Amino acid sequence: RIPLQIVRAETELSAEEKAFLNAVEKGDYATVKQALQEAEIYYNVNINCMDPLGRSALLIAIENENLEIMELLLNHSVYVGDALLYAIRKEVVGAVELLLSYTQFSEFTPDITPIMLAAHTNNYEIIKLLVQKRVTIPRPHQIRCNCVECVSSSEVDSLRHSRSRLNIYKALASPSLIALSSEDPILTAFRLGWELKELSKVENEFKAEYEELSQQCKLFAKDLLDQARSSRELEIILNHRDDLAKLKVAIKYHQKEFVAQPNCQQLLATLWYDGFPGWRRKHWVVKLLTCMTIGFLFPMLSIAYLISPRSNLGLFIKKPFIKFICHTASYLTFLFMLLLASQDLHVQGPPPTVVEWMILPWVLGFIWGEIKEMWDGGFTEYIHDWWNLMDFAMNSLYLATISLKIVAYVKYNGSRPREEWEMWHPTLIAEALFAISNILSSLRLISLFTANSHLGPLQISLGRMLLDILKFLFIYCLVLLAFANGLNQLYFYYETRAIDEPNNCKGIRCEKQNNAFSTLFETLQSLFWSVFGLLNLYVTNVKARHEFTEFVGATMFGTYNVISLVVLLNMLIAMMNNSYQLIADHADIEWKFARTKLWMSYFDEGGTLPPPFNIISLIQNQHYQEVIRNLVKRYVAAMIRNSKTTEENFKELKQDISSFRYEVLDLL
Amino acid sequence: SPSLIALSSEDPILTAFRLGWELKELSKVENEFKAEYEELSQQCKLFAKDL
Amino acid sequence: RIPLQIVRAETELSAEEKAFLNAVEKGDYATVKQALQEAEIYYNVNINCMDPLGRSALLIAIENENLEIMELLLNHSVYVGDALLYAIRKEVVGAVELLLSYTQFSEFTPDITPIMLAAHTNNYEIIKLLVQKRVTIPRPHQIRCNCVECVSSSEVDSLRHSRSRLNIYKALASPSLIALSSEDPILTAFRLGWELKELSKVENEFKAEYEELSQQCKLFAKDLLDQARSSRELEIILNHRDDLAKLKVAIKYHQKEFVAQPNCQQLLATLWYDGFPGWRRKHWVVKLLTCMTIGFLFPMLSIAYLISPRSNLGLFIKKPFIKFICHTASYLTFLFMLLLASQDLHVQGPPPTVVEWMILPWVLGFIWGEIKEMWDGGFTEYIHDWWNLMDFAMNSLYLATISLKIVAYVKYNGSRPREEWEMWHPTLIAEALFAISNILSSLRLISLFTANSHLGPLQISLGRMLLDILKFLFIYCLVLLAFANGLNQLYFYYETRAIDEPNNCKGIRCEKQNNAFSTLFETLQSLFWSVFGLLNLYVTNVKARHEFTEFVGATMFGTYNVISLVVLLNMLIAMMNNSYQLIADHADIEWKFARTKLWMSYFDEGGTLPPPFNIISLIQNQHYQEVIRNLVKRYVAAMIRNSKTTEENFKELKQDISSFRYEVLDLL
Ligand SMILES: CC(C)CCC[C@@H](C)[C@H]1CC[C@H]2[C@@H]3CC=C4C[C@@H](OC(=O)CCC(=O)O)CC[C@]4(C)[C@H]3CC[C@]12C
Ligand SMILES: CC(C)CCC[C@@H](C)[C@H]1CC[C@H]2[C@@H]3CC=C4C[C@@H](OC(=O)CCC(=O)O)CC[C@]4(C)[C@H]3CC[C@]12C
Ligand SMILES: Cn1c(=O)n(CCCO)c(=O)c2c1nc(Oc1cccc(Cl)c1)n2Cc1ccc(Cl)cc1
Ligand SMILES: Cn1c(=O)n(CCCO)c(=O)c2c1nc(Oc1cccc(Cl)c1)n2Cc1ccc(Cl)cc1
Ligand SMILES: [Ca+2]
Ligand SMILES: [Ca+2]
Ligand SMILES: [Zn+2]
Ligand SMILES: [Zn+2]
Repeated sequence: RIPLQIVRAETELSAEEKAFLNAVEKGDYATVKQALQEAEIYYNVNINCMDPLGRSALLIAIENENLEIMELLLNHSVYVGDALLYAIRKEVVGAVELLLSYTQFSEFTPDITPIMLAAHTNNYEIIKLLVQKRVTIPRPHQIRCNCVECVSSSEVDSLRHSRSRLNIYKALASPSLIALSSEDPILTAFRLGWELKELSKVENEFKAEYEELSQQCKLFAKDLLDQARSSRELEIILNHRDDLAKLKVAIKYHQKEFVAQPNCQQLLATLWYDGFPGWRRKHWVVKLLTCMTIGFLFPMLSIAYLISPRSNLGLFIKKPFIKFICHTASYLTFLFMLLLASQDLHVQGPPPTVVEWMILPWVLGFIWGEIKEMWDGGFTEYIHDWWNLMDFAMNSLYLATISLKIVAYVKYNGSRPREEWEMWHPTLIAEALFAISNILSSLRLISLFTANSHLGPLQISLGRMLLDILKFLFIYCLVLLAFANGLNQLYFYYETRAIDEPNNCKGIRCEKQNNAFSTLFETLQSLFWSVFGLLNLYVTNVKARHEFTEFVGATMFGTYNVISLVVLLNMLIAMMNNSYQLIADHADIEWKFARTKLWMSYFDEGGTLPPPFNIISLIQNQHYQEVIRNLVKRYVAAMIRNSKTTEENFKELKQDISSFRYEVLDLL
Repeated sequence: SPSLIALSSEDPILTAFRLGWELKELSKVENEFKAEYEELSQQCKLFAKDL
Repeated sequence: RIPLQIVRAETELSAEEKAFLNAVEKGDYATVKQALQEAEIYYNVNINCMDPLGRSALLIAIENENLEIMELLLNHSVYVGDALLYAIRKEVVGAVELLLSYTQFSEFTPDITPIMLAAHTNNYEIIKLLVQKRVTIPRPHQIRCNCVECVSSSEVDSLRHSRSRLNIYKALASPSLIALSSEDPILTAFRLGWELKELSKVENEFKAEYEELSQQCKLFAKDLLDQARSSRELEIILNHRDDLAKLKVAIKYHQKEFVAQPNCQQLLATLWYDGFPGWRRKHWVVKLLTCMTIGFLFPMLSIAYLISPRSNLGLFIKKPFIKFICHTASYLTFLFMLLLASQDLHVQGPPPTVVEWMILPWVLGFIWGEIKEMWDGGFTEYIHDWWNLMDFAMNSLYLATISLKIVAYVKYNGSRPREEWEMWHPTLIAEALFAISNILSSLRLISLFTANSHLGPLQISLGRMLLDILKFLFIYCLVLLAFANGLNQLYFYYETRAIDEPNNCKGIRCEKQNNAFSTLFETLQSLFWSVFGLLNLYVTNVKARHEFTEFVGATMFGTYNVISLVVLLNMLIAMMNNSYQLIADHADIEWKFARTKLWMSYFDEGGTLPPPFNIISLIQNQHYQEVIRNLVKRYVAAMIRNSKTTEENFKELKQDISSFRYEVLDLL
């Protein structure tokens, strides 16, 4: 048997103290009033007594939404400490106003204040009631603040400090508290969400709560935008300056839902097709023919802009869709010339051919455009693209190609056959660099999948799965290096000279593979190519009759195969499946954000000419304020409607019925 | 509206068919509001199936 | 503009007919009574008038659970047609009893009867009330009935006949209607679920409804078993004869949930470990050592059973777990001898060796056991196993091996080297058949994964994914045959003799592959081996300088590769993923059903000795009835509790409040 008793005992209620609490719970006004009047004379009942759940009479009255009994208790001067917090959490309008007009256990932490709790509940009525007075919320310090107060509070009590900061940010991120008491709710939501995301990054713990607060602020901004009812209002909102200034601010703060708003996208599309008014309703063949015709005429449009920008053709290229088509056509012609560039080879450092002479201005235009973007946009914007890295690599490789071509031209004159050229001859290195540059240039077309409806979200999904690929890369590389070390340690004794080989060819790229694991570099390459099955098995064989050594090397190779293919590759497939399922829900919003960035990149005057042709306030604030007031009214009404459209509800219904019953019985 | 088609419509089935077809075409044409037109068309199709 | 009007018009209510209906809806008893009394004198209000929704006054009263107004309307002799059906569907006790004691539009089909609708609602109170009278439900005919009435009804109105049959089976499959008015609820549920599954198979349409009705019956049987509270009751239930007779009947009807009942499994486990009382609580090492010791002593136990079955060792093998261990050990020794059988080869038809002489009695025992199982169990039970197919194949291959060995022994005496033997020499065919038999025998161990907790559900999952594999097999084979036909048609002109080959070797199994597509059989094999990458590319090359033909053949081969690998194999992976996710929820129940079948296979006296040693009522009904009565009471109480633990509820609350309000106002 296990005896069961009360380990942590408390003070039990008296027989009367229990009858009085039961009367309060049942809502019988007459008996509660009689008990209150009798307590003043006889002092037999403690009006502040708790219950087995810790609730006093006032807390019971508040929880039952019994305003009459509550007010009766207040008129008898019962203990009221922290009752306002319970009234605010209960989200009952009557309790606050009643209570507003006037160390025990508490369900609320000491740092909770009435306005902070009201902001936590996100109840517009109670928040407005509290803001009607003079209430304040403490300002949180910097995310990486190092003042004496912050470090002192962190060292004295880290839990209390973290809880207080989280409560403050929960209060500030309240959509209702931003709807009121905020000059610019949209900008406030943007910057508050950004700061909450930064806190989520910094705070390893409480990361989920800061993430959800930031997401809540983002959704509040998106809903405020949703309340717009006319194009005039939407233009006023997006063009406000603290064109499309506020849209640019939203893009800066990574407000993807706000940018992907259907009305925002519709306005951006009307700006995107400046020239064509009816591009929305056209057939596939008509659109394709128009795109082909505009692309084939890109040199004409560029020349017209160069000569006279003010004409039917001079300013026709400044239109965003037309400019995009011209740049894409220019890049396509550049790639076509790159393909044609491989259609006498014994000359050491030959002069550039006609195709190379045509290619050169495109490379110069690419470099000039990159440096112009760096000079104009800035440094942080240039490095935030993450596509400028490939552009920088292409430009550097092209510059190295040109330098090596010049070196080979001015250092060699004779025509020696390539068979006897040096391994590190300048022409060979230049050609290798040019080939790598061609690969990168042709691969640069991936960034244009954003402009397409069918290819955009797919590109987003593949880009976000590249992160899982990168994560798997580390473990694969560790395994690869481990087995490379083992195989090299085992096999480096039997290294053979190239002369001994049947065709004077040494390594794994010969017709008969040999010396697969003789050196660490060759071992790494061999383990790489065994992933694709191009490494033959006999490479695990040695000329000496060391069958144990051969078997051990073969077993190492087989274990590497088993891991890298059976275990690691299937785990990679599983990770990709999970990540793609996770990111399939938000593909459209991310794609629309990326496409908005692409479209806005073509809104600027600078960079109008594609290569190689590039080398040749009070009233506005008042309008914004009135639009914001209308949006806030509409948002508040809509959210109240949505919330209107628990066991405590049934408890309140029972309380109302019982109070009515007791009143009727007393009257009769 | 399924109720507004149940009333004030000579042939509710044909009305639902053609209205759903037109809503699908609008969903194609209207790049934005695509989900709403898709759900309206699906609602008309379900109304025909329930009839 | 689109004019909107009422296409299908109706008869509008009068001003009074609307006020009277509104009074009925609000529950005002006094005004309804006054209107009813005034209608008898003035005949100004039609008491049977409908509303815009088609409901009459009685239907409104029933829908609001207003028994007083309902009874008032009944006392005034209002139209009552089909009101009982609405009362039953509403699941209100008062309406039925009231109505029970006493071609317009209807929400119920003409074939619906009060008892049928009550059974559809599965409401025990109303079903019991209706069964208290003399009510009947029509008997559905055979699933494949061909009588004149069935075909006449099907031809006259297929929709009506199908609807009537489905309604009847919905009525009969009611758990409450089976709890009452059924001699044996468990057997009734088993056979009714089986018949519903058969109907689901036969009825291509309405398949989902019959499937869910069958599943509902299965769950009802499982819940009835769940209500058992002691081992005596469970034994009485499982041992009832219309041992473990009812358990066998459940297994016959594929009642997987009933068999996988935790109490059923616990009883089956206590039977399974007859010898060991405390096998449940033992360490892994102890269990493994005990299993090894029992397995290594299987010949001793078999001999002891053969000599004296009545001894500490004679009857120790009749225990189910011990018998299973002995049979498994016997099969393992047989496989060990098969492995040893490959440790002078020029003799044509040699006498069997010592290992073959030891193998022979095991084969004879296998054949004798198979034919004994066929003779005892029957034919349908033998073919329902689906594992007896592999056993039959093994036995046939072994018999063919023995026949060919005898033929080669009695037809050849000389010792000729194998190099110059005939292609179809009897010894070679016998050896090939024996090797195939060895493969099948070793693969037969898959069926023992059922006995294991970790390997059982995995085997179930793999077996159920074999169905998706089989489905994909048809499309793969169609593609394979198509491309084989194309490649053979293209390449059969350049067929070359084996002499012309460098090593006199023709086909794809040579060191230098040749004639890959010369014949249809070889083309099929080549397309098979290209799936695994073992077909080299140069097989698409011909000696003649027909570069167009070579390119076309290479393109056909490449398209076959693309389909079969990129498209078909990934689609197979996707199908397997979906099927495995689908069947992962029910893996445990299916595994427990399979393991119960395996355990019960070792409960019988027959087949006790493994190879090769096999070749050397009223009171029971009363107890079952009382147990079933207790189970039905408990099940009814539990299901009512579960159901107790809609907008119509709020409508009823409003109706009650309004009726109380009107009564109080009238009284005051
Ligand atoms: C696919 C293989 C054969 C290589 C093809 C090389 C190029 C000819 C292809 C590859 C990617 C294609 C581009 C992919 C993305 C688009 C988006 C597309 O924009 C639209 O979808 C119309 C709606 C809009 O963008 O406003 C314009 C065509 C373009 C630039 C394509 C032009 C032709 C490209 C450059
Ligand atoms: C795995 C490779 C090395 C081939 C092994 C051949 C056999 C030695 C293995 C393969 C499958 C094994 C069997 C798989 C299933 C079981 C279930 C197992 O039963 C239990 O799990 C204990 C609980 C119970 O069954 O009552 C008894 C061992 C046995 C027969 C195993 C015995 C050893 C087997 C036959
Ligand atoms: C990692 N690996 C490997 O490198 N080689 C190459 C060796 C050089 O030829 C294997 O051949 C191999 C293998 N794994 C295997 O199958 C298992 C699966 C589970 C456990 C164990 Cl121990 C083995 N094999 C097959 C094999 C089974 C039994 C025997 Cl006796 C000998 C070979
Ligand atoms: C089905 N198939 C195939 O059988 N062979 C073997 C031919 C015999 O050597 C291919 O080489 C092949 C291929 N598919 C491909 O890539 C696409 C992808 C989409 C559309 C098209 Cl048209 C081609 N290639 C590569 C290739 C691309 C362009 C050119 Cl010009 C020539 C070869
Ligand atoms: Ca750039
Ligand atoms: Ca069998
Ligand atoms: Zn600070
Ligand atoms: Zn019939």
